[PDB]
Amino acid sequence: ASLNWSVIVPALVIVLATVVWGIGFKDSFTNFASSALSAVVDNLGWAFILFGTVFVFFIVVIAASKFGTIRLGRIDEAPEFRTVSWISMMFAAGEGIGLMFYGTTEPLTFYRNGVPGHDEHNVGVAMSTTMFHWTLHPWAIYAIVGLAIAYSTFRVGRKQLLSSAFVPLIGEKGAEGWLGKLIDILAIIATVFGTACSLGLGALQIGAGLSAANIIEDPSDWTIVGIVSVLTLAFIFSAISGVGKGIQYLSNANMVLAALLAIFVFVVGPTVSILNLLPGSIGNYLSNFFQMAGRTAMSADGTAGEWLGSWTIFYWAWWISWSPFVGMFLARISRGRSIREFILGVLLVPAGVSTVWFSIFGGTAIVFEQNGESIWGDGAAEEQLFGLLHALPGGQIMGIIAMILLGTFFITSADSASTVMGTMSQHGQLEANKWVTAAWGVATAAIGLTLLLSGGDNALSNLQNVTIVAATPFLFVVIGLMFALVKDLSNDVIYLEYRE
Amino acid sequence: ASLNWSVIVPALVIVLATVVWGIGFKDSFTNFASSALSAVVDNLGWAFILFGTVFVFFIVVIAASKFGTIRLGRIDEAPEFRTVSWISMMFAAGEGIGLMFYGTTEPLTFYRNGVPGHDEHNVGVAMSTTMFHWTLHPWAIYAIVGLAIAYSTFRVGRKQLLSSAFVPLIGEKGAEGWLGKLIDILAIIATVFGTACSLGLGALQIGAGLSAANIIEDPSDWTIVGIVSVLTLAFIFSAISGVGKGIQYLSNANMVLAALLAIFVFVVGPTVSILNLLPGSIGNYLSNFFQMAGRTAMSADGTAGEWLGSWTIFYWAWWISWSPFVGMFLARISRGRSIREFILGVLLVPAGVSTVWFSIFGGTAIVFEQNGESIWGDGAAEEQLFGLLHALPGGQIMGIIAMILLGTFFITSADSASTVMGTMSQHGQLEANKWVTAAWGVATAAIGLTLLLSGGDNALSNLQNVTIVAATPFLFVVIGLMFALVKDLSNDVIYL
Amino acid sequence: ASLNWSVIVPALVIVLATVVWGIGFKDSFTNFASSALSAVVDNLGWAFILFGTVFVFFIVVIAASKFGTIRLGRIDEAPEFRTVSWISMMFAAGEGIGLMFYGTTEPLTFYRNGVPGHDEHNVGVAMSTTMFHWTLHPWAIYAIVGLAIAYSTFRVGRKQLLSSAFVPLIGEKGAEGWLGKLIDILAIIATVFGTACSLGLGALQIGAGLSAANIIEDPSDWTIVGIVSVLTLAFIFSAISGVGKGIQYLSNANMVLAALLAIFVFVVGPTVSILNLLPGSIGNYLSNFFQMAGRTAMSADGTAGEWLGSWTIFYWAWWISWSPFVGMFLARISRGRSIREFILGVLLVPAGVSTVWFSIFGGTAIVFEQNGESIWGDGAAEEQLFGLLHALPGGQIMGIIAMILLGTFFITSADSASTVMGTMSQHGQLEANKWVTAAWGVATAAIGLTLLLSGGDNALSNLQNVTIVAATPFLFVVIGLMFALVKDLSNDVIYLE
Ligand SMILES: CCCCCCCCCCCCCCCCCC(=O)O[C@@H](COC(=O)CCCCCCCCCCCCCCC)COP(=O)(O)OC[C@H](O)CO
Ligand SMILES: CCCCCCCCCCCCCCCCCC(=O)O[C@@H](COC(=O)CCCCCCCCCCCCCCC)COP(=O)(O)OC[C@H](O)CO
Ligand SMILES: CCCCCCCCCCCCCCCCCC(=O)O[C@@H](COC(=O)CCCCCCCCCCCCCCC)COP(=O)(O)OC[C@H](O)CO
Ligand SMILES: CCCCCCCCCCCCO[C@@H]1O[C@H](CO)[C@@H](O[C@H]2O[C@H](CO)[C@@H](O)[C@H](O)[C@H]2O)[C@H](O)[C@H]1O
Repeated sequence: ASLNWSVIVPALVIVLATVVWGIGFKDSFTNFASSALSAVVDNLGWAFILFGTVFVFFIVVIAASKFGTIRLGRIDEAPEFRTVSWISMMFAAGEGIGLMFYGTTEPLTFYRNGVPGHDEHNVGVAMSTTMFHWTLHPWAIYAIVGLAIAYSTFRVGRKQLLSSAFVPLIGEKGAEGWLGKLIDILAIIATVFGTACSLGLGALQIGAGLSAANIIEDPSDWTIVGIVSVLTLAFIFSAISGVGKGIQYLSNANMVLAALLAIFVFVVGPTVSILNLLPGSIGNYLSNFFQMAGRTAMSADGTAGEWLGSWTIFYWAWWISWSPFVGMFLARISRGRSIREFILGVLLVPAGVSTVWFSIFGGTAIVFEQNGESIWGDGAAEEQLFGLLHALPGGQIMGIIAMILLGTFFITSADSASTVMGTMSQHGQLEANKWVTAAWGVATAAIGLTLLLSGGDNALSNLQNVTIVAATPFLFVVIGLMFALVKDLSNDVIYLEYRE
Repeated sequence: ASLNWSVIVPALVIVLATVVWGIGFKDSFTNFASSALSAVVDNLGWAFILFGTVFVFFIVVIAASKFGTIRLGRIDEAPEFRTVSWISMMFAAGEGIGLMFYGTTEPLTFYRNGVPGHDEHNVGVAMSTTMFHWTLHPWAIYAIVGLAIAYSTFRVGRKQLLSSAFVPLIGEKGAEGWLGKLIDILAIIATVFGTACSLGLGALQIGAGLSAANIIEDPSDWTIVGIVSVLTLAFIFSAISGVGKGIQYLSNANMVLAALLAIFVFVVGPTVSILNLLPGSIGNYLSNFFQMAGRTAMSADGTAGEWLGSWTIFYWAWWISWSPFVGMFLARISRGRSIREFILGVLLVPAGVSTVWFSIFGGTAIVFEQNGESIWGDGAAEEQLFGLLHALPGGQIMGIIAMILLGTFFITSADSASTVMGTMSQHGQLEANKWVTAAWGVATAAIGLTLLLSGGDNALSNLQNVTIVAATPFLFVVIGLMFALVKDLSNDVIYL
Repeated sequence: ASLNWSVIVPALVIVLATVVWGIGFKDSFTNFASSALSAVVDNLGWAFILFGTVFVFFIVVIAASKFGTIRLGRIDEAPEFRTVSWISMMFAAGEGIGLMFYGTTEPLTFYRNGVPGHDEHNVGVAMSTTMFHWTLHPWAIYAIVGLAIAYSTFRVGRKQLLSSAFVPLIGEKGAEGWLGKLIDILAIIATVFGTACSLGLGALQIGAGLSAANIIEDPSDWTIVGIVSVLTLAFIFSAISGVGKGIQYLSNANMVLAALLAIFVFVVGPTVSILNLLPGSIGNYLSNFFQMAGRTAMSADGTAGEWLGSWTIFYWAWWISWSPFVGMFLARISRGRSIREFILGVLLVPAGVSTVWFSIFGGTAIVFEQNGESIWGDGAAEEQLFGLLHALPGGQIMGIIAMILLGTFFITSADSASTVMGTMSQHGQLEANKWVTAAWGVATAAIGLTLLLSGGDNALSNLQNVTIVAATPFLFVVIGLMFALVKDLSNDVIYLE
């Protein structure tokens, strides 16, 4: 039960500096994030865009190559979980607060405003651009990290860490040396800022959903939502035990409430129009896939840079930062799975759920816009969902259910991430200290709250700007994780049985 | 060997008492078809569009998988036909009447009017859209149904029926039970209306051809009756005379006459422009494939719904209703082949023939539009081919040949389909009774004539409306045929 | 190996006839080239466009098939060049002069004027259209011709000749008869005119560079003669002297000066914008690949014919002319490599260089257009690189390096191609006589000069018209080489490789 204090102190110190900086110096912190956002988006936006699509190609090649047959674990090892059970668990890997936050807003803004290189009121571009940010690019990054940890821990028996995946390139001297520790420090920092963004989005949307109950104010979002969801629920469940019996119950509530919320909009909404957006979004996603993969700051005659920072480069930075958690989560539930089957399940099942989600919620909002009724309202992204729900019969009750669903994603997402952060701080130990897991949840919630407070009126922008800067160092870890992964697969397994 | 009357009577009652009484109540029939068409297109257009493209993906994955090495028959068994006879045998089946009917109009109307999401006068979109409805989506449906029948009756030795292909899902108890009969009844009803649509188009075009040749005035309802009555009688005489040499004489004449017509327009039309369209049709088809596959009733800002019901959803329903006949036809001529070579041949050979055919007739009509000439006339879809032909030297002679070519496709299509329905009503008997074969052909021509007579001015609209309604029940059989086929393929003798 | 006078003469008099016709009768030569260009583009433009993309599919389908594992050489053979070295030699047999000439002009032209079916000021279309003409279509032709030559020479032990690759179709007797001689004659003629075009572009740009550097008042007709005479003489000295140290030293300078030029523009130019165009050009290339593959004279409502004849049908003809040389060059350095390794290396490595090259020079030129500057100037295609350089600090000294780089490309392009021509006029001898190698290089320079002199104010247009006519016969040799390569490879799987 040793603690990697050399990995805790660096990653921890950076968090407190961000929390201290964003509270007493909101102006200075806001300026730096805006300034740093500009430097990263200009000088490295190509790197996010270029390597975003390299990940999709790289993981498809790996699945279709000889490496697909490799089995994550002992040869002829039965998977620990059934296929249907394994499929049902990836839903806990999904981004339930981002899907709820951007379920209506994203396809609606693309429809209302258009995207660079396209005109307004284009349904296919609206749905295809949303599927770009949510289906394959996010889950190619998670597959790469999940595959690297799965192979290292199961097929090679190495420590469950991000640095253990780099043993092929830097060996054990680097993995336990300065470079290995740096890779593990950047993984914790990325997870804190990747998770903090979702917690901040959820707190923002719950605050908008409470408009029916109370008027919104800074303290309502600041203390009430933040402290209540982080304290009464996250700490208590974690402190009581590693498996508090609440996270398993709440993980069920996330599945049940999400399905009921989708079914209510699907049934009570424009059912036929939603079913039209199923093949419409998949077809237009595949048609425009490379047209959006090649959209850079020089697209639209050079005017695409501002849009990309808000939408595409933010999502790429967000996915890159969530990779250490989602990679660890997918690795755990995929022992004994083949590489080809692991990639196919991870790539396609989450893509199918995101497609259906945005068709129901994105399609319903677009249908309203077409008919004249606009749920746009003022335009804030945190109240588009509750505008959509209030526009259907029974919306008041389901609007309350959406608030409860967000609350259970806040606790579930914090507990799932804090568990991985504890593993990285205990030399890859599967069962981590209750206090260590609690502390990482507090820090992540403190970061997500500080981003909201510092931003003020532009709370969402400060949330997005900080995530891009925090995910930049780990973009190069994922790139080097592709080279390490090929060396690992090519070195051990091939020579094991057939070649030698 | 005996007749399955539990399948004939349910199918005959729907064909006889329900539809063929569209001559007694035309106003009532048209309203139902219009109302039923709106219900299907609105509430189930997504299903046709979504699963039309899944068939293409599913069939490509089957060939690319380890299943492609399975032989359709006994292991290490050679194909019965040569790869040249086999490939030329695919030139039977086929639309034939649909290619002549829509050979000129479909690419021309898309050029004149455009398509949802695109502006008019786009040659790439006009030709890519035509290739969408005729090359891969139709022949992925046929390959699935043909592959399921070929696998069940050749490798596994089951009966040659649609229901026998569902034994993996429903078991032998189901295949002989209520569900097995329902699948066979739906297969017959789909084939009757899928073929009745082709016969209706063939009779409409022959009526337009006769007026264009000045033999008759504008064709009336009685003239259409004579065409269908005369052609069906010629079909009966061949069938009831026994095993006749006439049908193969007509099947060969279809190849020569169809090729003679395509060569004439190619050599006499804008050869260079037609040739330019061969890369243009194929390149733009692959460019827009998924853009067209993602076109739904709420594309073009909720404006593609009317267009889809007339053009895309009609074809998908038309192909799904054709699948039982073309599936059985492909199974017979593909014994001993591998799944990979069967799929690739079925997918690509018709894709190349359709691409070349529409380039000669779609391209020639579009070239006239650009130059200043125009074969649109009054906009009727049945008179465009003869407008194209009469616009070229020697057009009068070749216009007659087009009518002759349509007449032979009528008998060839009625007989080829009536043979499959006879097999479905005789527990999979290949050598079906000649009397049952003639009965199914008469009903098909009676249904086609009813759709034309009922529609009146909007004769085409009534053909397309009823076809979409008839094919909707069989859309879910083909969806289930994918699950049945995969289970069957997985549980092969080589591996369980 | 005795000289093949039955092949030299038919290919020589056609070369000699072009020189006399194009020098003493400039007016008649240009009229025939324009008339013949229209006939070829109108009646066979479909064939160039159809089969340009069939080559890409064919070569990809061969690498991914069971043939991908076949080794180019005796079984269990190892390549004599490391993968790093083998990749380095790929840069030789690249255009060099073509990249230098069209590095700035092509992407800038499409951005400013647009392409059929698209509007102006489209960076994605401008960059993808340039990638269409330089990345996969050219190198799918070179991989087909190089693979066919490599397989028949190493795996089968035939002669290092193009007609030897048709033995599966026309038998051993056929390769020695008229049909085999015809393929050899066409292969030489195609190489001479494909090489003359690159040399003609090189002398056209050098004359522009001299004027841009104020060394000379203007590039008169005699100025172009002086450039070609000086550079062709230097090529002769290297071949006659027998000292290969000179050429290998020049070949290294090409990589050093080319990389130096590219890095200078990358660093002093808009670096961030250049980096944006890397994913932007690759992504928009894969998006539009089939839209551009389907572009014919019937596109844009029947208005793309003139554009295609100038841009796409010229490049397809130009690559078909370069095929015999790049085919032999690739085969020589690709011994012991599997089919899959050869196809992947040949397709992807040169595609990577071209994407970077046009992003640096095309992207810099486009960025100047956006900001209000414009290196377009008079619109002359041979002065756009030097307009781009003089717009950057230190571009006057770097303008000289661009000219010296053009000259070294001129010397090595002539020597590299004439070596292949000498080989294929001496029964496939690996090292033919230096005198015969020098004779073919001089003949190549004479046509390049003749096309430039005959064209006059339309020198560039004359080069393209003649290149399209010369490559038309060879378009069918490459088409049939696909049917001969599959037949030859299949006989190996019977051998089981
Ligand atoms: C939740 C909403 C719906 C989601 C829908 C997605 C469903 C995905 C579920 C995937 C399950 C896990 C993946 C299982 C793959 C198995 C890998 C494997 O082992 O190879 C097999 C599978 O290989 C394949 O052929 C892959 C299937 C084709 C995949 C093509 C998918 C195309 C879809 C892309 C659409 C575009 C995506 C858009 C995203 C928005 C080969 O089978 P075999 O019979 O040889 O196996 C051996 C046998 O048992 C003897 O021992
Ligand atoms: C054919 C027009 C229909 C277009 C509509 C359908 C869209 C698909 C078009 C592209 C499909 C290519 C099919 C052939 C290649 C894949 C099949 C394979 O893997 O094995 C091939 C193995 O063959 C090879 O080794 C070479 C591969 C051929 C690669 C494709 C050829 C070109 C296809 C289209 C070119 C597009 C040109 C216009 C540009 C837009 C067998 O094909 P084949 O050689 O029998 O087909 C051609 C026949 O021989 C003609 O004589
Ligand atoms: C910035 C500096 C300026 C200059 C730029 C330099 C550009 C260099 C770019 C380098 C490109 C990499 C290509 C190198 C390939 C050499 C090795 C090779 O031939 O491929 C290997 C193999 O590599 C692979 O496996 C590649 C498989 C994936 C194919 C690549 C897919 C992406 C291609 C995208 C290109 C799209 C077109 C864009 C063109 C503009 C060989 O091994 P093998 O074929 O025996 O392996 C067998 C294996 O089972 C299957 O091949
Ligand atoms: C009007 C234009 C004409 C149409 C356009 C041209 C399209 C040509 C399509 C022909 C494709 C035929 O399909 C081709 O069949 C052969 C055998 O017959 C298959 O053959 C291959 O796979 C099968 C099974 O794995 C094996 O039996 C065989 O040994 C192997 O070579 C190919 O996998 C397939 O590519």
